[PDB]
Amino acid sequence: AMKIVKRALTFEDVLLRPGYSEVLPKEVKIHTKLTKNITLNMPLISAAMDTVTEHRAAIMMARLGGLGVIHKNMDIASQVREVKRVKKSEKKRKEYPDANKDNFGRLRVGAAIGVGQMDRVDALVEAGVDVVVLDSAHGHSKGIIDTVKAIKAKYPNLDLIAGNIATAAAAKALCEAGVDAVKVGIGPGSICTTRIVSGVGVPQISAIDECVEEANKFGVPVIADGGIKYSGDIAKALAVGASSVMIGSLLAGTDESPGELFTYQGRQYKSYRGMGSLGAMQYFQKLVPEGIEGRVPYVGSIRSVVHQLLGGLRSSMGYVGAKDIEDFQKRAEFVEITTAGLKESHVHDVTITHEAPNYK
Amino acid sequence: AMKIVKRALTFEDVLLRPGYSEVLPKEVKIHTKLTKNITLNMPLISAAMDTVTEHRAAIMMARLGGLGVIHKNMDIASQVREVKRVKKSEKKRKEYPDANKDNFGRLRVGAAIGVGQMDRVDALVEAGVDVVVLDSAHGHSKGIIDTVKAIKAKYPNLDLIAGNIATAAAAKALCEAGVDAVKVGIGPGSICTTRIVSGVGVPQISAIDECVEEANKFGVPVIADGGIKYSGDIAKALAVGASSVMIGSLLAGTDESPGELFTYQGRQYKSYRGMGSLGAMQKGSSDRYFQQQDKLVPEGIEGRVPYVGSIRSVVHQLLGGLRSSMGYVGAKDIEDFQKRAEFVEITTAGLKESHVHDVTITHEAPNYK
Amino acid sequence: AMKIVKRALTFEDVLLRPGYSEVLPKEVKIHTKLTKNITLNMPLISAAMDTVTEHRAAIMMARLGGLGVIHKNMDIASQVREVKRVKKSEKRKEYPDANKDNFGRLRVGAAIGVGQMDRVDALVEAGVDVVVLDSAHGHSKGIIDTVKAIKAKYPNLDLIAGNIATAAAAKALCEAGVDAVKVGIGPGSICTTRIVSGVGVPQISAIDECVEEANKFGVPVIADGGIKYSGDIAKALAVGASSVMIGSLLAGTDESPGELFTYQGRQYKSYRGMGSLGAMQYFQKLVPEGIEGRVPYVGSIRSVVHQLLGGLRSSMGYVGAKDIEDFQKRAEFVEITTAGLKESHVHDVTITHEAPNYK
Amino acid sequence: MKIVKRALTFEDVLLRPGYSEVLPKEVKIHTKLTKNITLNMPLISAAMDTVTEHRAAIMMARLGGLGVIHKNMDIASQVREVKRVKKSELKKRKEYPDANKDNFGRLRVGAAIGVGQMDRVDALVEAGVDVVVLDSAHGHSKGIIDTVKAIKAKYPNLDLIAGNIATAAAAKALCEAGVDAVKVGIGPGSICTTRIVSGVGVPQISAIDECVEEANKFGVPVIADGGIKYSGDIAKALAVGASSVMIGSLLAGTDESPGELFTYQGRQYKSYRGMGSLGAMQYFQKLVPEGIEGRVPYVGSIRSVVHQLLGGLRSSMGYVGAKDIEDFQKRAEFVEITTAGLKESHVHDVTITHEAPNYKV
Ligand SMILES: N/C=N\c1c(C(=O)O)ncn1[C@@H]1O[C@H](COP(=O)(O)O)[C@@H](O)[C@H]1O
Ligand SMILES: N/C=N\c1c(C(=O)O)ncn1[C@@H]1O[C@H](COP(=O)(O)O)[C@@H](O)[C@H]1O
Ligand SMILES: N/C=N\c1c(C(=O)O)ncn1[C@@H]1O[C@H](COP(=O)(O)O)[C@@H](O)[C@H]1O
Ligand SMILES: N/C=N\c1c(C(=O)O)ncn1[C@@H]1O[C@H](COP(=O)(O)O)[C@@H](O)[C@H]1O
Ligand SMILES: [Cl-]
Ligand SMILES: [Cl-]
Ligand SMILES: [Cl-]
Ligand SMILES: [Cl-]
Ligand SMILES: [Cl-]
Ligand SMILES: [Cl-]
Ligand SMILES: [Cl-]
Ligand SMILES: [Cl-]
Ligand SMILES: [Cl-]
Ligand SMILES: [Cl-]
Ligand SMILES: [K+]
Ligand SMILES: [K+]
Ligand SMILES: [K+]
Ligand SMILES: [K+]
Ligand SMILES: [K+]
Repeated sequence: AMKIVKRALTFEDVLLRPGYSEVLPKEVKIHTKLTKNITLNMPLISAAMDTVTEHRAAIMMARLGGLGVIHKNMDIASQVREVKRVKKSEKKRKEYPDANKDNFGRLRVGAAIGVGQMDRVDALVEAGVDVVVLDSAHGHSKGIIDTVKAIKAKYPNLDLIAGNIATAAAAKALCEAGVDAVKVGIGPGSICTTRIVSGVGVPQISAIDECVEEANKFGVPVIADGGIKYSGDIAKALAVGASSVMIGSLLAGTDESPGELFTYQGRQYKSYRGMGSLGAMQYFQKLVPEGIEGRVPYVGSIRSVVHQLLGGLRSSMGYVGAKDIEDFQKRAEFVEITTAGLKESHVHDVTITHEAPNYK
Repeated sequence: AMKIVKRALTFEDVLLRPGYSEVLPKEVKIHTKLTKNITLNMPLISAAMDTVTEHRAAIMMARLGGLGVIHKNMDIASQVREVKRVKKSEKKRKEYPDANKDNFGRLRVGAAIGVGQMDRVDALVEAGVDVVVLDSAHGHSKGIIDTVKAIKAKYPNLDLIAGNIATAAAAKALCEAGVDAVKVGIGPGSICTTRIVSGVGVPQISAIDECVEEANKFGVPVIADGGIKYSGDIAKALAVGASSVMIGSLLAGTDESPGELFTYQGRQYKSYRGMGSLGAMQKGSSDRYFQQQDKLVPEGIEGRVPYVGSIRSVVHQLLGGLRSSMGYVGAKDIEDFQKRAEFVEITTAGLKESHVHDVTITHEAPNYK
Repeated sequence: AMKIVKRALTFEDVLLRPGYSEVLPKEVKIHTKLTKNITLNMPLISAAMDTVTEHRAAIMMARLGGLGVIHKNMDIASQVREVKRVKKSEKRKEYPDANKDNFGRLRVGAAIGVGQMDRVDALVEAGVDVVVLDSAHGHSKGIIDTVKAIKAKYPNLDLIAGNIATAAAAKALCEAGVDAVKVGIGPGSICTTRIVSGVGVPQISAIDECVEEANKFGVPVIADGGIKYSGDIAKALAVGASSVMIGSLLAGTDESPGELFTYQGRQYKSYRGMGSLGAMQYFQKLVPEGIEGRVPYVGSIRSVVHQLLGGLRSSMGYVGAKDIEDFQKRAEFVEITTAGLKESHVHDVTITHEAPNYK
Repeated sequence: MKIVKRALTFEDVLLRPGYSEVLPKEVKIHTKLTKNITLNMPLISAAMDTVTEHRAAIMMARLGGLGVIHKNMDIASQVREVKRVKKSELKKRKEYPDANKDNFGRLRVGAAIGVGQMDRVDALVEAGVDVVVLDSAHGHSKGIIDTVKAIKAKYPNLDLIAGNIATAAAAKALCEAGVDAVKVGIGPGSICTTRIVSGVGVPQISAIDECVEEANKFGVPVIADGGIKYSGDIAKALAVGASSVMIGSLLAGTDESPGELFTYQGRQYKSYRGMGSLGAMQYFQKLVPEGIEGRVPYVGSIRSVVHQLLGGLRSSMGYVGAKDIEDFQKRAEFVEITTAGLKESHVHDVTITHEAPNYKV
């Protein structure tokens, strides 16, 4: 007989219950840990995708207190220049008071690498990257683990994120190899077809839950990567135990993402594509892709998007009565809902006529 | 691991079973308690929203036996005038025989307040408001509870509704603070985005059930607020234990609601918007507490509903559906309805079967869309 | 806490499992009981609706082995005339499964409401075979008192009573002496009872519960409403119903009352709830429990019935059942998911030809 | 009422990732068609008159799988199709290195028959057919069982597939009659209306699981037939224990399928219809059909489609850590998901602007 080990839930399946609150949303603290050694002033990371994060997006994310991860779909020299552009970026101290800086006052930045890319690691380390994001479609693999061990052997103090994973066994294996954070998410991304092409993945809320429980044993933070559609999803991912959230599609239509605006029938758009899409590909992986190429609406500045996102997170913590993220995770109580309950939660039986800044 | 405490249901998840019946829908009694000390002659309240209830909707809701709550997105002077217009409203006794009146034969009216607005309470009391509705996005908060206590210490005989809540613990805290009713609903409203932007909420049927079980220990009525789409939802909310129902979207397209009619492509509409939408908050009379750098993060949207005619015509269909439900259950009145009610949980397929299906509608029914 | 007594299923929630079969669809037998005393040669009844059944539809339903129930949305004189037109209709080699009474006349049913004893008298005098006591809520004092007064006056008049959806209701009607119960609160295509009133029971679970109770009295169950496809007929009978009442699938036929009309190059006929405004203009300005609509024109009743009964025969062959009783003894269901339902329908292909039994 | 189980199909479940030391390009995808016939990849083109005649069967065999010639033709014509495949086979050796060949280096081919068609069996055997596919709407029937026994009595070494079935009891009865594989699927096909017209069927993932557990007792492979819409479905069907997968709709719009292209509103299509549709019909079964007639987009060559399907299977096995199909089945662990989780799995909150070769909405 077939082994079903779990009925797995994702964001749309659950809601947080309200709790007794003595805190206002404006007063809660949203600092969190990116890795064992790197703190964020707010829990958002822009994805390592060639339509989301290069130096300009990374700079704004760091200025607002989070982080950008420079994607690796470029040569080593180019990715070094991108990292250097962020590090050398820093009126602003009054303007961006929550900026996420290293010990020398420089904006923090991350950069993506792949299996076996030690040459790329050497050059990113030399450029002053704060953290390396070892990215694979399948982080629970010999290639990833061997790469973790080689990097730690050469750079014992380099903070290392590794992913992506979706199981406790994967979290345990990466933590035992010495990673400083695990990135959780197999298939949930907006542009991702891994689950359809390969049949493989875990609904994101259950994946986070399972991996947090294992990673917590090692004191290792979890990055919840992909499938975030609304500010409420950020709140749910953090409440179940993730320490930070990686976001692609919500940031790809911003001014600061790479690529130019274009108009299609009166409305403005920006391209957004999977890094496993055919166009992006022009270790683990004619090509058989695991992502699509598409477009998202133009939404203005990263700052305006992040403001709405973090405001939804602050409202959530106020509803739960939480003074900060760890208290949020201690207090969090979830309810499983039905499709009808989801219909009820969205706007219904009313035709929207003005665009809400945080709801589409 | 993550703590899931229950699987929660809302209206479309459940149906009432029919029972043995000796009563006709036209004979059942639909009087109910608004608060510990205020009865209604029918169980409907119009929402405290600036596209639903000012004096004219409140007058009609009370004349038909229910209640309107004047919204608070206006200065104190204006809200006082709205309350006084309702109080001074009163052939009509033959015309509206179920009118909901105070001890002096005046139509009853409620008015919304926010946290820490004691000046507004003072002036509404002087204007003769029958009940104050202390509304917050999060009623289970120190600010709300401190306001309950300060109002009761100053006005021990003022009936007080406090909300919104969705848990038994919240109902217990408000009841222990001395409220006269609790209002239940976090997120279910037609225009509401709380559950999506914040991730927080409880499906409305389970929230009523859980809050009724707690509030009943204190003899405190529950107002089921938000998410009502059809008259059958009113029946389910009352059957599961709510004493009354607050309705926004279904009343927003009426003659009596504020705002003007407008035509959009051969059809008539009226605007309907959340009180936590941008457009509602941009007005400078919206003092906010829990919801309040620069730019606001809304919890609702701005939209339109079709024009539906008079409040009376809408209420007639709504109460007709409730009477039909009680007839199916065999219930002579609301309390009997709640004692007899038995539910079944249904699937999506069962929901599809319940609506109209496999037929193209060509005439518009007054109670189904 | 709220009393949820069960999680109730309807047709689309379940499938029949195939079983070992030594019978071909063309040789299974589909005779069944309408009442304790009236047999059918096939298990279909046309609904008592003023867009479905008057004499012409009832004649064709009886000729094909089933039954029509003349609706009651007419004065007593006209319903009498409609019953007589069926009774005096009579072809024998053309309709060899015709459902006839002891004198070789086509069987017919007629609907009545609470308290309509004058109507019952006249229908009895016209030779009606079975009276269908119809109410939105059959589990009521008014219905039960009408059952007892009819049986007191006409002890041998076969009587159907409904509609019900619970075992308690089935028990009460059987204890009053009905000859069949009609099950269905809300499932009808044109019905809004469940939306307007919040009341109803998903139809597969309602049949199952009522059949288990009615069987104790030897009383057949009529499964009324919600039938979309021939497979729904198979499920309803397999779960234990003795017969099936159908509205929307027969409203588009030549024989149903009403003119064909054309709307944008296609042909339609009206189909409306009997609790809709249009139809209404005991238990029930009016607050309706149904809508007024249209269904596509589908040709003759005979062509529709042929496809419906072919699906039933196919089902019984899949299960290995020689006849209806055997079908009900062999029947095993699986509950399926939404994905399983999607997989069951036609998927990932654009249909280019209209199938006679699927849309 | 007797509800035996809550039955799931493909979209209800996902495979969990596992620890992996193998790359998708290195896994092995050979499998058993029958007790006696091997495949070099697990795909079979369906026995449908819009999917498989000689040209599609040649390509399926050249790529390592199999084609089953449909039986909607007289015996002479089906013999012609079978020997056209058998006679199809130096630069081809380098071109098709995974070709599925018999003991004499000829491409393998299957052919479909119905109940009581012993004349047709005689002529297919004489034409050198490798395997006969006894196909019925209801394989768990006296007619099918008696036909199995009569074919084995006359041709003891003729490999015989029989179907379709969806229960463990049906798998047991066929295996006890001596079949060499069972074909599983009652109702899941893209064009099929069996479940709607008859009310009968089992969601395909549970049907495979149930039938594999029984057939494994007899060492008999299971062919998962119908309902495949994406390469991940192939992976799930195999991981739950099927030995091979039969595909119709995904191959009907190819160059090699019968029927020519036709343009409809600036796009190219091919016809695809159930073999129980009215058009295809014009033992078990005016006619009452169990299928529809429709069209599918034109997708180019079979080879291109198969390449994407097999790449999805390889990616799946790499995610699970499986070196081959048997190991894939030993390692496989599923989660049940919700419709929300299904929505999350597909592309969401992005409008697709370029068509992926292996994904369509
Ligand atoms: N392999 C599945 N997905 C891909 C693909 C692809 O397959 O082509 N390229 C990126 N990803 C993931 O998607 C996330 C963003 O997700 P989003 O915030 O837009 O929902 C990213 O952070 C990645 O973890
Ligand atoms: N925060 C969620 N909802 C809001 C919003 C908003 O979001 O901005 N403004 C009002 N509400 C609630 O909605 C009910 C009406 O609901 P309805 O009858 O239309 O279903 C009202 O009675 C309020 O309780
Ligand atoms: N009260 C709910 N429904 C009504 C209505 C109405 O609502 O106005 N008038 C008839 N009915 C029922 O519907 C069946 C047909 O169902 P169908 O075969 O079309 O699915 C009939 O046999 C009736 O039992
Ligand atoms: N009886 C249900 N279906 C039929 C029909 C029909 O009834 O008309 N003719 C073929 N089938 C099945 O469909 C599969 C293809 O399925 P697909 O790959 O397109 O999803 C075929 O391999 C058959 O097993
Ligand atoms: Cl730090
Ligand atoms: Cl700058
Ligand atoms: Cl490199
Ligand atoms: Cl800005
Ligand atoms: Cl104020
Ligand atoms: Cl008889
Ligand atoms: Cl669902
Ligand atoms: Cl071999
Ligand atoms: Cl032949
Ligand atoms: Cl090619
Ligand atoms: K809502
Ligand atoms: K209905
Ligand atoms: K006619
Ligand atoms: K199908
Ligand atoms: K996805």
